[PDB]
Amino acid sequence: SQGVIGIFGDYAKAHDLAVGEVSKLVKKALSNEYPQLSFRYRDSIKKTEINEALKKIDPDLGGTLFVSNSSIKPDGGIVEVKDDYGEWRVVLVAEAKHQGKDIINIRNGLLVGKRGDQDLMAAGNAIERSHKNISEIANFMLSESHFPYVLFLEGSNFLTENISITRPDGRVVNLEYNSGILNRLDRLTAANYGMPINSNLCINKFVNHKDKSIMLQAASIYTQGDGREWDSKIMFEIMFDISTTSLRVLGRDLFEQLTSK
Amino acid sequence: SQGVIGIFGDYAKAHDLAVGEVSKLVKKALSNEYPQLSFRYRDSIKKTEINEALKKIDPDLGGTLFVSNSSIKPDGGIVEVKDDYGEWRVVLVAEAKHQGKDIINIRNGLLVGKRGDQDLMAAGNAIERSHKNISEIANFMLSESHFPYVLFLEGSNFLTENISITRPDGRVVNLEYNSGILNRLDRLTAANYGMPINSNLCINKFVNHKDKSIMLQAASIYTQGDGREWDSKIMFEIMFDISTTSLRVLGRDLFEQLTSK
DNA sequence: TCGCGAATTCGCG
DNA sequence: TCGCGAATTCGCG
Repeated sequence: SQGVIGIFGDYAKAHDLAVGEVSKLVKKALSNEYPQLSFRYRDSIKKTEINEALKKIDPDLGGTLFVSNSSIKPDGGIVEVKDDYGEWRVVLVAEAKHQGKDIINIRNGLLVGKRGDQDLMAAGNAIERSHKNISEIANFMLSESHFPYVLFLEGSNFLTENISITRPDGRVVNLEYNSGILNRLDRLTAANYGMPINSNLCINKFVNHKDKSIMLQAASIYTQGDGREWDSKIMFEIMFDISTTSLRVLGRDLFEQLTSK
Repeated sequence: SQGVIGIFGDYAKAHDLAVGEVSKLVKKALSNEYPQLSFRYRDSIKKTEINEALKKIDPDLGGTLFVSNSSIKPDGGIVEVKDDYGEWRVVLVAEAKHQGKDIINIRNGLLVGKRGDQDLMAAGNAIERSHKNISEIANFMLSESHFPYVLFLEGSNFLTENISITRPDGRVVNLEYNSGILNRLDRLTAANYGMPINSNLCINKFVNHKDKSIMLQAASIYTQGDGREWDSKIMFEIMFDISTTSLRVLGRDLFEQLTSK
């Protein structure tokens, strides 16, 4: 906690702040540590923007739109920095998804399944939707050398450890973390090419195969491994980390703004 | 229709063959036009395979698995070719998704909405799930210079033209193709970087921004623009086209197998 | 067995 | 208004 970061995180903790509201708290923290640079927070990017960024890499890209005022709303919002050339650069994007009511059911006594008999519920695939926004922002940032997209997972479908929950009638039901009846965590790992979860993957890797070279944009996938609620303090700390990492990678475009002024 | 391709497509038409069954019909067609090369059809790729292909590009990739026997099943299956080095190369992957019951409701008389009153139903986002399999196969093929992934869309949520449907009580309800109450087509266009839909995008583009260079893997997104059922003949023709295009891009690795033998 | 997949209705600004 | 988003239950081999 470099100075105020400890003061800020406890404010998050004190209020149980959701993901969008923490991303705002980050904007304030950042502008309280970089008072020369200019930060803003959005709750939306409209497809036209993305398309126009796509077009500027190659003129054959970004030539589709079917709904004119179409947009994407990451429920954590976007935080940006104005660089030396008046352009706005994305420093943080974040999302928070929930899947798996199982721990609630078996924390109580409600049997599930078609015939009201099962302790566990066969996990679904809705979480795969999270791959779209990742592609949009990855396309939006196809000229950047960083990818400050952070996902925050919660629920019985993203366990990293074996947890046992006791129902009102004394019985300890047990969730096995690697059971393909509950765990959907593998449905997400395409997003960071099988690199580590709960990790800051913000700086883009450059790999190859032949006369090739290719940049990979990898989402930072964070999960609460015991099905518990996320602690808004650590959620803040993580987002602060990704965004400061983003500012590192942006350094060359930010020199004049924070050194000359 | 180069010879038998006309005979094959009419067989598809005659039987109203679904997507997986057409992909099989393609395997036969291909092996009937390239009798020296060896083709196979799968209905599954397990995560371990993907991970091992990922690892072979860069040793830091592909190091995650939480459910051991986890897999992806494209409902159109995968078609592959054995190259000169005994390795199996993917020549076709295909998926078929349906969203938007609207044309059925207003082809009949069933009013929808919470209070049984609406002619149209606010479209949902389930179709965004289709972005996961795309990432898996794109990662699987991160060493290839082609991406034979084809999506086939159907329903009132993927209209390209304005269509009017008449309900039993004489009334003509009208679907506007660019209404963001029905059209979800924009939720997919992240998958081919805003390049044209209903197009064969199989050969990978290579773009850049600075001292960079990057390969783009773009899904071929085909839609039935009038909410009608797909004609299994044209569905076959399209898949034949993508896969022959794939064989073009594979040419260098296939020479010995079809020329020496 | 275990594990992948369907796509849906409605709420919210 | 229009348009984006929640994630769920159960079926199938």
